[PDB]
Amino acid sequence: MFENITAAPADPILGLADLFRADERPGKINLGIGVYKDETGKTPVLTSVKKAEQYLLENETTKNYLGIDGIPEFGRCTQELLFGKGSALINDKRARTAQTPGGTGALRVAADFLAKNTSVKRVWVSNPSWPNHKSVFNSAGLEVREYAYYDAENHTLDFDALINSLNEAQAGDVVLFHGCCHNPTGIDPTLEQWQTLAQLSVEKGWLPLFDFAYQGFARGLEEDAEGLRAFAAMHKELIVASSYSKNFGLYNERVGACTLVAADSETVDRAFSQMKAAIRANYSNPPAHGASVVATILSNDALRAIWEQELTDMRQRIQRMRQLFVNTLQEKGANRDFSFIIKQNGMFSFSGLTKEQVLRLREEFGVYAVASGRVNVAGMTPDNMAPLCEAIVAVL
Amino acid sequence: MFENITAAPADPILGLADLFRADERPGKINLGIGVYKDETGKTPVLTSVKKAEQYLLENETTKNYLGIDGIPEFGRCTQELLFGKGSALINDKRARTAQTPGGTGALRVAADFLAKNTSVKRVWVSNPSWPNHKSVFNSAGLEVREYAYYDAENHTLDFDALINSLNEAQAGDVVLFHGCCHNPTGIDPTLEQWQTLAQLSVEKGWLPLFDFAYQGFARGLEEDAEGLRAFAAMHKELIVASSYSKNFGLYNERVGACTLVAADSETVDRAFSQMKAAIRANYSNPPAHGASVVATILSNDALRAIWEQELTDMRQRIQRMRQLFVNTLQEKGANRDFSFIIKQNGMFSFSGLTKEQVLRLREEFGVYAVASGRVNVAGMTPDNMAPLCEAIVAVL
Ligand SMILES: Cc1ncc(COP(=O)(O)O)c(CN[C@@](C)(CCC(=O)O)C(=O)O)c1O
Ligand SMILES: Cc1ncc(COP(=O)(O)O)c(CN[C@@](C)(CCC(=O)O)C(=O)O)c1O
Repeated sequence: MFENITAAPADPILGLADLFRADERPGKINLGIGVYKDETGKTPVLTSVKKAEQYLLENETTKNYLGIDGIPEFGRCTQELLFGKGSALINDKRARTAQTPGGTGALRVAADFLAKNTSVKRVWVSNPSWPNHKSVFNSAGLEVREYAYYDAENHTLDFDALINSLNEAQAGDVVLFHGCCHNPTGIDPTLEQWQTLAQLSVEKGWLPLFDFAYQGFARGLEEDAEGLRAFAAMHKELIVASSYSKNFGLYNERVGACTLVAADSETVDRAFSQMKAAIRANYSNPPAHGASVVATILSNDALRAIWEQELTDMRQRIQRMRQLFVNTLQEKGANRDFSFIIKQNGMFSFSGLTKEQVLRLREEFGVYAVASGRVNVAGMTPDNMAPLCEAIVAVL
Repeated sequence: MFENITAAPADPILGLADLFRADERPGKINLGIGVYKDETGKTPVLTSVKKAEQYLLENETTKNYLGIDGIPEFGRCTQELLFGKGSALINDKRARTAQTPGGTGALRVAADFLAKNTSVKRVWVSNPSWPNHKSVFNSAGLEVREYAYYDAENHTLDFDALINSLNEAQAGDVVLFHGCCHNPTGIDPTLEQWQTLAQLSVEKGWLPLFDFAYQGFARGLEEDAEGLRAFAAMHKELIVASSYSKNFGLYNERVGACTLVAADSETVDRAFSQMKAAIRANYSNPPAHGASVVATILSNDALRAIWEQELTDMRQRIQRMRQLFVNTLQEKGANRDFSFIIKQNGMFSFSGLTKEQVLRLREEFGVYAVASGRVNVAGMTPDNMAPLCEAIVAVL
């Protein structure tokens, strides 16, 4: 029976990592997967995380199953981070949160939930977007449509085309938005643009679904949540899939959350019971460790202060590398203007290189980037910057 | 969009956990969820596990993403446990293993893998069986069929009814088998019966799917795999979803595995690529903490020896409670023979109690059991045995 199965292509992102770990030539540079790296080029575990883990090792007395929706405090801390400490959504108990295995897991439970319990048939995603978005929703049998987003000429948000392309999104359709640090463009809407979309969203009857995987990597925790909060004060219902993989450096512990928001407490609890049914038929209940670490840190004022400082340092090192990248490209003789890179948010910048050049950089200079031209700026260091820019210039 | 969602019914297993937690009676007894308890009534963290976690805390340098299929060593160690150190499936490289979030997760990925890449239409499940089996397969869009298994009169396995029931399973159909410690009956096939089923399976043309969540709780590690090893030596293709939740006491860390077996190395790798795709669209990659603990314990002989002794103590304490249970029931006035309980394997015992009785035990005496009459013997201790048996006799 397994003879008739046709092989699957390699993940355009996770695959690259294997092709890199395979390359034998010295000096290789990995600018693929969106994982943070410090000045020495390593992905260390945060100090606040090592501390939390020591606390858990000493105080855990059992590994007994968590409830289907995970750790209670985890859900509470998540909601404050997203909506704000005094939020009315929280005070009116209009939101329920389930701890999930990563942001991906949050996206999948939301998709399964929507497919099995609502009349949702279509999800609208930006073009371009994280490749895995279409796969997650299709996995639940949901049709995925794309809306315009990037002005590749001015390296900015094509707001006019975005509005026009979403004209066909009907009431009941789900529209996916990146909370901040759009992947892979790094271009986010301004608060004014968010407000416009929020209004348009309510009038058209869309079900907003926010993917929040980089909160704190744009400007700050609270600032990066402004777009979501503009919608939240405007809508009756919405879904938010968030991830702690990057802002806590907990990639492999799979820590995320799927937050459901309904018109009132009675409706959300009812709907949430069906979300739990969906989780139960998938992985039963969430992994404890990653989420325990996060709940511990967010709950302890002393630990939280350290974490917030570590997040700030990562954010600043990236912005620092953004400026150094543009300066070195000039220094090394680039005639093309890359100034636009300074205006992008997060780990990824859309370089504007053609799939051809991207392959030439790899098989010829040993530099790895995603075929879309997306480069992980957080992977750049003072030590590989020069060879990197020298490679790019040579392929321009 | 959420106004008309109908509330979902509570899980017949995980639901009780919340009821029990809420009950105010100081003398409540929990015999519901299949979780091990020591003589003190606690669900401790194994010593082998605690030591392994100390190693990790001390030596982990990064939390960087694992890889769709997880830790390689983990995959190698579970195949040896399942097939045997010098198995032909291993040497001939016919097997691929993906690390999954618990056995439940392993079941869902296998289900998704099958529904999206093959012609499989329905899955055959024992009657009775773990309630979640139907939910997991129906969620992936697969039709579920039940085959006879338990003789409620003689409290034994009705091999005649089992074989006659399965004669209706067409080729290409999937048939689910519990590796050992059948849930909820506790009655497993003899090697001879396994021998037959294996032969009948190849001839009938079924795709065997083994659920192995209790290896080591029946007779022993190697011994409990006999049934599986019998099918392995005969079939070209098979799937095994295993769990480390119980034999390692790592319930909430979600540690499981899904092993794919094909005719040759080329076919399995081709098929496994789609399984990785199914995973990527679900939770992307697996949680590292639990799987890491298992890998290091199974890899270190000094640690391994400790773990194996701990598993033996757990298996033996359960056996001692099983005997104590039957003896105490007669002493407290049981007007019936519960000897059949001694013949059951695993953590449970199919008591024979009706739903109305189980219902009465909870509300009238605060003794919690599953509505099917399934009782967790691993939850019985020398201290709660008396009150527990008195309650049962009273509703008899
Ligand atoms: C928009 C976006 N949404 C959801 C996720 C899911 O994150 P999770 O917590 O790992 O499940 C990621 C991770 N993006 C990478 C940084 C990680 C690798 C990947 O593709 O999953 C990236 O390279 O894009 C995203 O960029
Ligand atoms: C046959 C069987 N299969 C799969 C699983 C899944 O295990 P996982 O690794 O936790 O995903 C369980 C756990 N059964 C319980 C011991 C746990 C509660 C539950 O229903 O999941 C039980 O009480 O049956 C099983 O009994």
